[PDB]
Amino acid sequence: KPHISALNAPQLDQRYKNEFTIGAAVEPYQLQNEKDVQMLKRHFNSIVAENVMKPISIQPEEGKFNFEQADRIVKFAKANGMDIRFHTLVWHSQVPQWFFLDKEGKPMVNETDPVKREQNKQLLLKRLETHIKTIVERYKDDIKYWDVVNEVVGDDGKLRNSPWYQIAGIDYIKVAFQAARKYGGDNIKLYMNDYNTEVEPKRTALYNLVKQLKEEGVPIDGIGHQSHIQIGWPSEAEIEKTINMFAALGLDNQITELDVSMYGWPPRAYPTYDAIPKQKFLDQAARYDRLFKLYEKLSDKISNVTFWGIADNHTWLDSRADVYYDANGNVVVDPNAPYAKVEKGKGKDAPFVFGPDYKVKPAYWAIIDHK
Ligand SMILES: O[C@@H]1[C@@H](O)[C@H](O[C@@H]2CO[C@@H](O[C@@H]3CO[C@@H](O)[C@H](O)[C@H]3O)[C@H](O)[C@H]2O)OC[C@H]1O
Ligand SMILES: O[C@@H]1[C@@H](O)[C@H](O[C@@H]2CO[C@@H](O)[C@H](O)[C@H]2O)OC[C@H]1O
Ligand SMILES: [Cl-]
Ligand SMILES: [Cl-]
Ligand SMILES: [Zn+2]
Ligand SMILES: [Zn+2]
Ligand SMILES: [Zn+2]
Ligand SMILES: [Zn+2]
Ligand SMILES: [Zn+2]
Ligand SMILES: [Zn+2]
Repeated sequence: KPHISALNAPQLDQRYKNEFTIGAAVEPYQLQNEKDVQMLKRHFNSIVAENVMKPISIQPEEGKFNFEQADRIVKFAKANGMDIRFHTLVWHSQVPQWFFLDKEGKPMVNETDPVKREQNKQLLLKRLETHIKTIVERYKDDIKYWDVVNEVVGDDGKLRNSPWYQIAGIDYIKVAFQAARKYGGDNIKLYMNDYNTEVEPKRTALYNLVKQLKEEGVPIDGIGHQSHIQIGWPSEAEIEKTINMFAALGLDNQITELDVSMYGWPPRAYPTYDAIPKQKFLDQAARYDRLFKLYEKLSDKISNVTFWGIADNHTWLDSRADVYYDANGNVVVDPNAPYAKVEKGKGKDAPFVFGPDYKVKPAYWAIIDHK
């Protein structure tokens, strides 16, 4: 199948229009690039902000709200008939430090006095409610899907002990969903988003957390599976079990940040796109073929599949693409091979079905067909 321009190619969202929406994460400057705009209009019917809707982007200082960048994404979505996902109301990264400072300016996590810790908990929860209220009151009529909390379960199977949890305990999760439903109403859909949702003990810990929260009447509508995955892991059988188990609790499932890395973990990356062997793209295409056949099998349980980017010229995985060099200066991509030094974050990954020149890859043909 030819490496044709993705602007002359069959629309990816139309191939999946009865199964689930097809989305992309974007930055506002991509809306000023003719190729990226052309790609969003041609192939996607859902959009999400890669970064400008995170807590530190929206309220960098208490009371100073920047909706300008977020507004540009929302206006583009509306003009183009796209669904919008909000990422994300609560997270322990890209979150402003002012949330966690007491009235005298000291970090609340340092407080030992029980009465003062309880006062700090209430102050943090009030600030959390106001952040959520201001955002949902502005976008409740435009944005259907919301990542209310992101990454609240740890990889060890315990709740993540971030400042949110250290200061307020489980109530910050409850307050966040409660607040989004209160100001957004019943028509917005609320999600708990996380990575490695297919991996134990995290998977069981998330399951138990959401089961309990719903038993308590906390309003959660679905689970976002970030799906930052590799060519061989996690297995499709494990992805299927995961999606099925959350659907059995009555939860919608969205694949929210899909990218299929060319590497393992920790990744040993090629230094440029040019150096990635052709065989890697065929291995990736076979993975995409099996993944999307599985998503179609489970389409009644998945409302959206969103890629964490548009095309291979821009992906956050490049920040993880470390390049290892041997004593002679040769690149090393075998995890067990000798190496002398590493250049962190300087290599290139190639995770999508669209190449860096906006031409389709073998993975695109693998998912646009009906085999
Ligand atoms: O310097 C800052 C950068 O580090 C920052 O990079 C962004 C980090 O978040 C990325 O998105 C996350 C990927 O991991 C998932 O688990 C999360 O849910 C996603 O939000 C994003 O792709 C990177 O651009 O960018 C902002 C700089 O200030
Ligand atoms: O900050 C988070 C990263 O730590 C996370 O990376 C994962 C770490 O565990 C590995 O098994 C996974 O391969 C890798 O993706 O990604 C999400 C990000 O928010
Ligand atoms: Cl990025
Ligand atoms: Cl190419
Ligand atoms: Zn379309
Ligand atoms: Zn090139
Ligand atoms: Zn569906
Ligand atoms: Zn980016
Ligand atoms: Zn090319
Ligand atoms: Zn196929």
